[PDB]
Formats: sequence, structure tokens, C-alpha cells
Amino acid sequence: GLSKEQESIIKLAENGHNIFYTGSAGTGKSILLREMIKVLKGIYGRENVAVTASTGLAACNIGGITIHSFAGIGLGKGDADKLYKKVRRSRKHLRRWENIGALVVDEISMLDAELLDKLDFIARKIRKNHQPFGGIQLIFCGDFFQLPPVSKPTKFAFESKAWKEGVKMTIMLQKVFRQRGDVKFIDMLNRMRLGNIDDETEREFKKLSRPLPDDEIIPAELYSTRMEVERANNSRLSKLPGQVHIFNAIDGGALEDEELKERLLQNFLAPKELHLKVGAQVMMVKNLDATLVNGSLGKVIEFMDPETYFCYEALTNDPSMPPEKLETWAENPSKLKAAMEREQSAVASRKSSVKEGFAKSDIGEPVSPLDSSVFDFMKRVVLENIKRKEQLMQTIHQNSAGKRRLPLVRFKASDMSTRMVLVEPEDWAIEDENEKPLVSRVQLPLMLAWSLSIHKSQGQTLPKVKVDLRRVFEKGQAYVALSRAVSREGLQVLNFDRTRIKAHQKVIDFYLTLSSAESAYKQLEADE
Amino acid sequence: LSKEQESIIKLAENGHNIFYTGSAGTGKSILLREMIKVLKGIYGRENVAVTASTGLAACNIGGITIHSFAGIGLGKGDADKLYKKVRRSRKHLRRWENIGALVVDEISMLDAELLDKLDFIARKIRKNHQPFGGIQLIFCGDFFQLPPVSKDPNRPTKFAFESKAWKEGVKMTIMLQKVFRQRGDVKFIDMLNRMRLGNIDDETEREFKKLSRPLPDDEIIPAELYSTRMEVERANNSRLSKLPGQVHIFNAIDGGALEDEELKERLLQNFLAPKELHLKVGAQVMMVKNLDATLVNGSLGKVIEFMDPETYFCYEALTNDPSMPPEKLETWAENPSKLKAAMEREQSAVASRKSSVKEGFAKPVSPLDSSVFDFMKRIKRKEQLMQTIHQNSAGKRRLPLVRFKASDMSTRMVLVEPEDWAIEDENEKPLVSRVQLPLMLAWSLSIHKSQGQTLPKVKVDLRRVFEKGQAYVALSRAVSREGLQVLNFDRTRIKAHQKVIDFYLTL
DNA sequence: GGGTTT
DNA sequence: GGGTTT
Ligand SMILES: Nc1ncnc2c1ncn2[C@@H]1O[C@H](COP(=O)(O)OP(=O)(O)O)[C@@H](O)[C@H]1O
Ligand SMILES: Nc1ncnc2c1ncn2[C@@H]1O[C@H](COP(=O)(O)OP(=O)(O)O)[C@@H](O)[C@H]1O
Ligand code: ALF
Ligand code: ALF
Ligand SMILES: [Mg+2]
Ligand SMILES: [Mg+2]
Repeated sequence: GLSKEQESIIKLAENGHNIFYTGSAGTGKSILLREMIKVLKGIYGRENVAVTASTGLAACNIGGITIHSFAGIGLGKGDADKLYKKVRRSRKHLRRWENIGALVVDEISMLDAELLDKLDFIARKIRKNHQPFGGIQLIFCGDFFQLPPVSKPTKFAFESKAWKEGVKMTIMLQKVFRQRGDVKFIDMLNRMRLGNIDDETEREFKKLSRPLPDDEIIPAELYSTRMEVERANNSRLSKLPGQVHIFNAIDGGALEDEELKERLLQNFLAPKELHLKVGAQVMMVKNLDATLVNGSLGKVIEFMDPETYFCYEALTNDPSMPPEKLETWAENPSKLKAAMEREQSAVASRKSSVKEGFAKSDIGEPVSPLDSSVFDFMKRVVLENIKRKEQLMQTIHQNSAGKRRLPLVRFKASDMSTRMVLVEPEDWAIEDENEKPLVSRVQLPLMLAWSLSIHKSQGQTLPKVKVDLRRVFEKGQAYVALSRAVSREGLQVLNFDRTRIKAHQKVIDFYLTLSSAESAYKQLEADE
Repeated sequence: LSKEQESIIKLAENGHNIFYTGSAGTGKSILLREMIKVLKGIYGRENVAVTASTGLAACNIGGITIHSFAGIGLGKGDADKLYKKVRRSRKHLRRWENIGALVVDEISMLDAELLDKLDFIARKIRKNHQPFGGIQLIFCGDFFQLPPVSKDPNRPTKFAFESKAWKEGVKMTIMLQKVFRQRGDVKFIDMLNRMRLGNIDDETEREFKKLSRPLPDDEIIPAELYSTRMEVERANNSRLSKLPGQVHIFNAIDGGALEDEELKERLLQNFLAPKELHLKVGAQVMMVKNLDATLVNGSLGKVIEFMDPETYFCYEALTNDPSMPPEKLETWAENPSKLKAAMEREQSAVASRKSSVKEGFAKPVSPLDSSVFDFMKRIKRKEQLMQTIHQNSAGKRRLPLVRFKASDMSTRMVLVEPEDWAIEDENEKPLVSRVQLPLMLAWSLSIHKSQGQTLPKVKVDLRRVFEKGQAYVALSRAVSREGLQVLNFDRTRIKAHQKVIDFYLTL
């Protein structure tokens, strides 16, 4: 049930227009975009639509990747000319820029003008085409009353020449869906969007400091800073039943400033001390393949070594398999190894030696048995309780005594598909001019993700959420946090301060220039 | 003056290892200045280490940063790494051997792990298993003021009093009570004192909020306090526009052994020294590098004029003998070679390497400001001769000439030259680097650097307060409410650390 | 303070 | 967010 307004935005995109569309939090911008992408792929070809957002989690929300990863620009810091040369040195990224017909960019408010101009420069040069983005069709989506770009001065995306020359058409949504049960809640949010909080709104938000329902549902929690988020995630993890599994990163290398090293290690995004349990909610923080990327969300199923996981995966791919195969692998692990390995640079092999000494195996420490929940896939004819496989699997797991046990994670994509991944340690490095590492880390590419920074929460729908505004420092940050909620009953707000909720005048000015959904219908009848 | 202040001095004189404390403005640093004199007469002038946690707080008592005194650099490595670094330096090794007393002011911004490392270094160097190798300790400060700064995501800071070194070394604690700085306003003192403990009632909040009114439009340039360097720099550059002079621009010169420009740009972000430094006659500045015994990080001064070294040598000669024979200035004016010969009569490879980078630090004529010719105005052919000598400097760097003032009120006239900063690998290879003047504008201060100052006229903007004790430090700099303006006061952002509350209950 | 990376 | 160095 897309609205008339939402569908008209899809049809304008179908007709080939360069559009920016927008609307308050939870007006269905990303939900419509999911549908739009399906039809753009049929117009341009499945691989010829770049699906992108300003953050990894917001990109995963629509089945896409970071604009940075897609473009091939890294952090995109330098001169446009250097970035273009960096991109064309990557055959994957050069072909992508030559081949795509459409570029979808969600949560665009966090992309600064300098980035937009450089992306435009890169597309024009690669495609040998002086049209606004080398002629790529533009679908820009977001709300500039939400978070602005991180400025580490930055200008908004709509201030760039690339924007003003590329964006042909704008459409504004008005109906709020996320909080549709509660019209008074919507008005509180919409005035907060514009920075205009009155006494009754302040009273109503301050009422929400009461704790959330005590149900067994683990709440989402939103904070301004990573230190708050990490503290809240590790707090929740300690409350989870179960033995903790600790993954201590291996850090190097040669940079002398100890503090600078730690600051740089932070932006590898995986923590120095990763603590995990069965059932922990985790986020992938490295771009590993097409569908396992920075922002992919998952749940820890158990901890297994690769040998145990091979048998488990074989069992989950054929539950009615005769247990004879599993018994051979139990009593003859050399055949498990051969069976497993039948299916599977130089400084690369020197990173594998470092990864070999990661999460070191304790030959003395007893291997806890597999949580019984992992055999539920079988346990949905009296002979057909030949689930002797379960004890066979438990034996094979005990034979992992003195081997490293990695988290098995079920990742869930935005289209609801799932993927089982035994998550291996990864490596991050910053190197000098002779390729010696200045700063390096080996760690699982995971972090706890019940709690989110408000930045990474932007784009999420959170039906049970606690928000602590104590450390908000950006315009729109408080609004993003509170507008994640679905119902007032599923929202707790701590440290609400109306003086720290103020909108950017440039955005107020810009939004008076935008066209309505009714003008969108007029364009469509003009189109056809 | 007070009996309480004198008795702290008497205890130190008697040899005790002392921590002493009290609310902001109780005279801890004023009494420290007299105590330092007494200790120097006991141990020897060079044998009392006078230090503090920040450069500006150190200058307030005629000292230097504890890091600079210790020889440990940034002081983040483990104890054995730092010990080797210190003893590898002969000046710092002799200091650690020779001093009989170590004075540390504003001790609340020093982490416990640093005190443990200094303890280790002192015991090893002096071959002595007593606390800090038998050095007498005088620690001073207020832990309800700012805590130690750490950018470590993984390890939280520990207050100095949590360290084994403190618990074993600090034998004696004294608490001062009478607040002197806000003497004539007893209600302001109560407002500040409960604010120190995180207690602010409705009436006190309304009182602070009333101080949003502007400060009087007298001739006096107010000091201005902000939480962040960005705010500080914006305020300093605003006030720089308020001065009538012509602007003088100093652009930094960057380099390093790195070739990947996106990493070099990622790393240059960290540097204190600006890409661009703007100065005028009369600008208030602060030295940010330790250059010699009395020109250090924290030295405050005022820009007099901008001169090349040839001109300054002439100006310096004139200020050192205003009843000069004018024939010398005419000779120098009409024969700059003789100027240089006289200049150089008074006077490596990697050092000549940067010294050639430094020669490229400037490049079109501009007459001097009439202020620099004060002479003895308490017949004057010397003035326009100096102007002539100046105009010949077309085509060379005209550096800021700065009048620095120490806390003892002694002044010092310095022509300030560029300096270097580098980020290095473990073999001291420079990865990225910057050449720039060791100066920043200093009308506005961060609240961190203000800790320890007394500011009779101050504007405070608390908008970006993020740290326990920060609002309290800012507002307690003021002498009177009449001299204080407060913007963006937030009572929720002022609560004390429970470990500090607990620590002081025991004293 | 906060995203972004073969 | 802030501070500390040749
Ligand atoms: N047309 C619609 N009908 C019913 N529910 C909708 C509709 N559009 C959006 N929603 C729901 O509202 C919520 C917010 O949608 P989303 O696309 O994330 O908002 P936005 O991207 O505008 O912030 C989602 O839970 C979505 O399922
Ligand atoms: N005994 C005293 N008599 C008069 N004024 C004093 C006395 N002690 C301190 N002061 C004044 O109070 C102000 C704060 O002193 P200071 O030592 O800077 O305080 P603290 O170090 O405790 O913050 C200074 O201006 C100082 O001149
Ligand atoms: F605008 Al949204 F989730 F994308 F609130
Ligand atoms: F405690 Al102070 F200036 F040293 F307020
Ligand atoms: Mg969205
Ligand atoms: Mg003091």
C-alpha cells in the first residue's frame, strides 16, 4: 500500500528525471525507494543501478552500500583530480562508473557539498560526458532537518554546484507513517523537526523519562557518542545469560605517538576488546563482499572452529543426511579436514601468520557444549529420531578442544533474506611510503549493535527504544533520535532539553524552494 | 597572608611531602610562589622543580610543564620506555638527580598513571627506594576542577589521588577554606562554592542567568572563555578584526616522508599550529613552544611591530641605548653590509635542511607604526632612520616582535621565528611536518588553559561544556559578578565526580 | 563529539 | 570536545 504521493515519486524516476525527494522522518522515503530500485534495475539492468547511502547502516536499509565504497574514493579527502586517478586505478570501480545508468543516494543530508562536487567531477571524466553527472540519472533522498555532514567548514549538499546543476526536480512528502497511531506524537516530532518546542511538547517529552515496558525484548538505545554506545552495548551484553567469549585485537605497528595510534585504531570500527555471547546483536563493520558490508546486522548463533562449522553447515544443508558421514568426521578429524578442505600474495601470507595467533586456543580450557538451540532447525516416524547427529555434532565440537572458536552469525538483509557466516578475523592497516605498517589491527569485523549512535540510527525504525540526549551537539540530532520511535509507549527519553533542539536556517530557507507532490502529478501528466 | 596559608609554607619548609587544596581562588598559587622562594633557599635555586599540568598554569608560578621538566615528551609510553628516554638526555638526568623538591600545581589534570611513571623514573635515576626517590613532594590543586584529558577510547582516566605513587608519597593533606578571588561579593562565593559541589538551587540558577547582560563598554578588552579551540579561535579572530592595524599573514609550510597525500592530509588534521596565522600590532599572543628557560609554552605577550632581523638588530640597539650617537644608525641605513657584519659579530645538515625551509617563510613596502618609537617620552633623527632601515627590508620576512611578560612582572622583548612540528615513526622519521610561528592569539582561552587564572573582566560561553568541573572553572575565574558575563548556562551540566566527592570527605 | 576505506 | 613535546 504505497501512497499516491509515494508512487508518483517512483513513476517520475521511471520516466528518467533527476530527482531529489524529501519529507519528515518516517514519511516512507526509504520504503518507496526499495520499490523504485526494483523497477530501475529492470530499466537499466540489475548491475547498472548504484544503490547507496551516506552511512553503512542506512545503505543496508535499502540493500545498498556506502557511497564511498561504491565510488572507490576511500575517505574522499583529497583533490578531485587525485580521487579520479585513485578510482580509475581500480578496474572494478572504473567499470561501475562507466556502466551504471542510475545513482541512488539515501540519507543524503550527511554528504557535504565538496563530496558531491567531486563525485560529479569523477563521473564526468570517466564517462566522457559533460552532462551533470556524466549523464547518470540521479535519485537523491533524505531530510536536511536531520543530521548534517560530519565536519572534521562543511556546506550542505544542496549548496554545491553539482546539486544545483544536476537536480532537475524536487518532491516533498507530507504524511508521516512511522508514528501513524499517534497524531499528537507526530505534531510533537514535526515541530521538533523545525526547532519549535512549546510548553506542552516539553511536558509530553519529559513524561517519557519513565522506563520502558519490562518485556523480555531488548530495547534499542541511542546516544550521541561512541563511548556512550559502547558502554551501553557492553552493559546489555553482561546482562545476557551465557558464557562470554573474548576476542582481544592484535595491534601494531611503527607509529610512535601512542595516543594518535589509538585514535587511528578507533576508525577501524572494531573494538580492541570484543566481547560476545550467544544471542548478541552485532554489526559488520568491514566491506567483505557484495552483501556482507559495513552496516550488515546479525545475531550470534554460537562459536565454532572452521572444522566444526563445516560439519554444522553440511548438516544445515541436508538435515536428513545419514549420520554415517558425521561419525567418520568425529572419529577421524583428518578426514573432516580433507572433506572440509576439498571444498575450499607474500605479505598476505604474513598477515595470515598474525591472524594465526589471534583469539588463541586454550588447550586446557574446557569447550562448552553447543547451545541446544542450534539444533532446532532439525527439531521442528519413530525411526526418524535418528537425530544422533546432535550428539555426533557435540562430539565433533569437543574435538575442537585447543582450537579457536569464532562467532557464527546469522546476518539479515533488508529484503529479509538471511545468511550464515562464520566470522573470521580481519586486518586493518595504515602504512608508510615503504609499505611498513604505521598502525595495524587484527580483530573480528564486528561490534555490538543493540545500541547505536544517533548518526548510525538515522534511517532506522525502532519500536522499542531508549534515547539519552545528554551529549547531543549537532542540529537535528535530537530530532533524529526521537523520530526513530514508533509509539510513545515504546519510547524513553532521558535528558530532554528544548534549548538544544534548533534547526539550521539554511535548511529552513532551502525547504521553501521545494515542490509539492501535487506539482509531481502535474509533471507526470506532462510526461505522458 | 592568612595563618592557614603560612602554615602550609611552614610544613613544606619542614620537609613534609604535602598535598594541599581548596576551592578556586583560595590562594593556593599565591602561597606557592612564596613557598618556592623558601625551598630554593633550602635546596638551592636550581634544585627546586617548579611545574604544573598546563603551560599557562606553570607560567603563573614561574615554572614549566611537568612534561617538559621531566623530559618525557607526551609521556604516554610505559614507565621503562620513558625512563630510558629521560636518562638518555643528560640535562634531564642531572635534574632528576639534583633537585630536592618537586612542585606540581594544578595537579587535577595529571593522570594517576603519569604519577606512577614519574615515581618509577625518580626512584631509578636517584638509586633510592623512597617515594619519588626521596624528592620532597608539594602537590597543589583542586580535584573539583578539570580532570585529566585522555583521547584513549579504551582506558578511562584515573585521578592523581588514585595512584599508588600518591598514596605512598603524599604524607600530609591541608585544605584551605577562605576564598580570596571574589572577596568583596560573599553571595557570589556561595554561588561558586555550591556550584563546585554540583549544588545549584533555583535562585542561584536565576542569578547566573541574569549575567547574560553585556559587560560594560569601557576601554578594557575582556577575556573570553570557551570549551573548544574552535570557539576560542573564532573569538580571537573576531577581536583581531577589532584592532586597527594592517593584517600580517603567516602561512605554514608542510612536508614529511609520507607520499600518500590522503594519509598526509588525514594526519595534518591533528596539528596545533594553524595552516594560517593572522597578526596585527597590539595583538595578545601566547608562546606555544618551550624555547628557553623563561620563554615557554604559556608565555603571554603583546605584538609590538613586525621587523626583519636586520631592522630588529638596529631597533634593539636603539632601545638598549636611546642616547645613542645617530651616526651608527646612518651608517647601517646606508650600508646594510656593515649592518650585517655588526649583526653577525654578535652571533648540521638536517638543521640547515629545515633552516632553508624556514628562509622561505615570507616575501610591497609598509611604514612602521609610530607606537614603536616611545624612546623616553617620560632632536629625534633616530626615528626616520629606523624607518629607512625598515624600508630596505623589502624582499625578506618581517617577523612579529613580541613583548613577553612573566608572572614576576619582568618583561622580555623577542623577535619570534618559525618553529617545526612533526609526527614520527619509531625511528624518528618525520611522517608529516609543519613550519609555523610558535604563537596563537590569546585574548580568548580555552577553559582548560584558563584554569589557574584570575580574570577581572571575562565573558564565558558555556555552550559546548562537556567535562565535569569545566563550568565551575570558567565562572570561578571572575573577580566580581560585575566583571562576569555568562552565556548558555546549563545546571544539568554541572555535577561533581563521585570519586572526588568521596576523596574530599576523607580529608 | 559524529561517517566514510583494497 | 580538552591537555602534554623535540
Ligand atoms: N505507504 C505506507 N503504508 C504503510 N506503512 C508505511 C508506508 N510507508 C512507510 N511505512 C512504514 O513507515 C515506516 C517508516 O518508513 P521509512 O521508509 O523508513 O521512512 P523514511 O525513510 O521516510 O524515514 C516503516 O516502518 C514503513 O514500513
Ligand atoms: N592572603 C591573600 N590576601 C589577599 N589576596 C589574596 C590572598 N591569597 C590569594 N589572594 C588573591 O586571590 C586570587 C586567587 O589566588 P590564587 O593563588 O590564584 O588562587 P588559587 O590558586 O587557589 O586558585 C589572586 O588574585 C590573589 O591575589
Ligand atoms: F527520514 Al528517515 F528513517 F529515513 F526518518
Ligand atoms: F584553584 Al585556582 F586559579 F588555582 F582557581
Ligand atoms: Mg529513510
Ligand atoms: Mg592556583
